[PDB]
Amino acid sequence: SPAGLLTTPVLTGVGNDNRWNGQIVRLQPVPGGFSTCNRHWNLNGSTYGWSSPRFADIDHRRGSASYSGNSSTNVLQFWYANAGSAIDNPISQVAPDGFPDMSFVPFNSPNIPTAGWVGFGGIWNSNNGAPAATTVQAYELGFATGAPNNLQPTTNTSGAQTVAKSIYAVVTGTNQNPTGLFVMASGVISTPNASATYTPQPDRIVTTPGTPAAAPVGKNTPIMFASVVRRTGDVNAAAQYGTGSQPLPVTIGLSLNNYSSALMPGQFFVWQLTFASGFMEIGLSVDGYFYAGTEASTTLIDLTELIDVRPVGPRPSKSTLVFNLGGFSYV
Amino acid sequence: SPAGLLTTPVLTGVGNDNRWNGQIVRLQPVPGGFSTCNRHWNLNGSTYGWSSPRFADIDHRRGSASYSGNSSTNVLQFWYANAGSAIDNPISQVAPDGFPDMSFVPFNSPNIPTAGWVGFGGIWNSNNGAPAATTVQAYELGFATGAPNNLQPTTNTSGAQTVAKSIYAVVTGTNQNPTGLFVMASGVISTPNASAVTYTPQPDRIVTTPGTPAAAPVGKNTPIMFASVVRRTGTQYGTGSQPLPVTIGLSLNNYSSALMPGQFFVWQLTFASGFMEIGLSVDGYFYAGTEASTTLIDLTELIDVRPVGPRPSKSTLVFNLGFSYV
Repeated sequence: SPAGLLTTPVLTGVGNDNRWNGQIVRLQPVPGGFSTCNRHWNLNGSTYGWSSPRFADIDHRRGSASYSGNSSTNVLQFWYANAGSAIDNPISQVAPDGFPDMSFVPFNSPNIPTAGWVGFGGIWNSNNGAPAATTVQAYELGFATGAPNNLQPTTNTSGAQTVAKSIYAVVTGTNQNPTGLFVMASGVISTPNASATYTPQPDRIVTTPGTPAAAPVGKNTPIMFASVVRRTGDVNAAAQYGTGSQPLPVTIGLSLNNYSSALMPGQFFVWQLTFASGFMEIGLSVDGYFYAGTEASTTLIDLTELIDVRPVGPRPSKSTLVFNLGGFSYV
Repeated sequence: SPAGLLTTPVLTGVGNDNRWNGQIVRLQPVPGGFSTCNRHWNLNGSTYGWSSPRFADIDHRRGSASYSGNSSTNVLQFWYANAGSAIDNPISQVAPDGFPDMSFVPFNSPNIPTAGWVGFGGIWNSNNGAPAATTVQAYELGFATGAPNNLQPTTNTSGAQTVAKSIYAVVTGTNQNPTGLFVMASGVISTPNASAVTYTPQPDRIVTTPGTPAAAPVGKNTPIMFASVVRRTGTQYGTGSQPLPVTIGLSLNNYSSALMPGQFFVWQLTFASGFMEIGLSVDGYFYAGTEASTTLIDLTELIDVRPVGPRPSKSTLVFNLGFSYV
């Protein structure tokens, strides 16, 4: 049984989302529907993605480094490799383990990309003991086509390129080819302007061709888990949610065991979330997507008042998940 | 039952160690014994540590940054805070969530510290929408005393300082107080030419609170660490007290009823050739019946894990083990 997968701590600070590695604080309904495969597991113990269920490092040993500058000094470093070139990755060759499943957002100095996934790391050659010191910086990472000359964002893995561009200047850029990329897997959100939205929007998510999509069933609507993720802006400048398909502990549990016997298609495994006032049910589909009986609502659900989580059991997907939330109570 | 906590995938691919977030490939016995509290959970659903059961970004906003040297550029950036100053951390104020439980290894440019814990990040001022860009670099993070003038390693939290120093030069150093440290939780091992450390951290390098329970031999049973392959800068192994999935499971539920002190929950690990028993204490430490042997057990040929149930800690855990395709 998958009942163990979700317990109160998972939604009360133990749990981090599977995309940004930020602490989960809210549930975000997605009536429009969405698709996710990276670091996302199904009840069949499988992923259509390219990443293990952890946030370690993103490494690719065979990429091409370039920069566009009149001068070598103070340029934005660029690196890219073709999707499907990550031969060192056991899970999939589409991209290096932990590479973010978001479409690349193109930008030029002195601007920073809106709603970009950003990580810390740099250019590292396989033959070298250390990364090129001059290149270590915050980098936006994304999927794109047309690198390096005509970058375009893409949400389809096939024919894509895995690209990285520093959002802040590196003291000296490099043109080395081939050369490696090393970036930490836990990301921050780059925004020039204070937005309030959530990232990524469904249109930004990159998936493989076979990836199953999440769509509303009756009054039940797919949800993403909203996390607190640090935001990075204009340098030298005085100073919101990140969303993931699954809580990481759930993702890890699904990876560990095959749950085919427990659930059948047309069924959701259900848990009840109890708040100081009221309660709601959320359901997990066979494809690993979570649902709430929120219908058309896009309002974020605050987890601050969450008191308890307990299993309900397998239930028909067609049956409306309970949504009975009444402010704030000390109870 | 805690039987569910350990399954074959945890030790054969999926499992990542709780210290480095590397992929677990082996079991390393520690005859001398050791202690660990950070990102370590017991069967009472508790930690003596300062970290959540995940690799949370290391964020401390009230630290002091400075650098030492001839000029403001190509200098090693330094940041420090007193242990017990992590007020924003709900778990403990000892250190920021995800700060490594390793004693700081002092070093001078152009050298990289031997067996240092290294993470990527930079100085970030709270009033600023971005980090000080000149400072993003790889940093050694550790517990020390004497900051910033006379750094010395320490394995005790009391009177300690949580410290960071870049192992490679920063474009331009910064002097600010207070200012934040922002470093990713997953770490890389710093290895200098020569030195040749077999695995890190060694027991004498681990930082713990005064209240942390020690892991010591019980009969022929010896406490073990989980060995993982960790990216290195400068075959070297990174070790953690627990597989993270186990740490997460322990955090999720209270297993106090399940086991009694002086008892181990036991599983049998079946290998292509031979088998062995592994036990988990109430303190959350893992044991093998290796006695004084220090052989790295290769989990590559592990084929199955099955629960045995509670057994007295004193009773010997069975140990019955070239290269085989099979």
